[PDB]
Amino acid sequence: MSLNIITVTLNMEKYNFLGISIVGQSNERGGIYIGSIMKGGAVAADGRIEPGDMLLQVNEINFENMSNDDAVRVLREIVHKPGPITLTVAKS
Ligand SMILES: Cc1ccc(NS(=O)(=O)c2ccc(CNC(=O)c3n[nH]c4ccccc34)c(Cl)c2)c(C(=O)O)c1
Repeated sequence: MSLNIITVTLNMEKYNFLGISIVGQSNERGGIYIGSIMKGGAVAADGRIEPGDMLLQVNEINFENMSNDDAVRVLREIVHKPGPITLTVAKS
């Protein structure tokens, strides 16, 4: 019984996509998780992140109080723009 928080910086120069899908909503009163990891993606290459892991922060953006649409939109814009990508996730 512990909380494991890992920071993973992805090789975005080699892989042009995260290859992940996010599920859930942190929007409602009272989180956002990795639904699935796609092969050929940066997240699959790193191997540390697994499905059911809670997504806390990407780069300088925090996913708290975010709807699924908004959360997907943040990720689209970050992947679209050139640069490195760093995820903070809480292991299930
Ligand atoms: C959640 C998310 C959002 C954006 C992402 N990057 S991306 O903007 O460059 C992106 C966006 C969209 C796709 C493919 N399109 C869809 O997956 C897609 N397009 N419309 C959809 C509706 C429901 C579920 C999926 C989709 C790809 Cl292959 C890559 C990524 C990613 O790079 O893994 C993940």
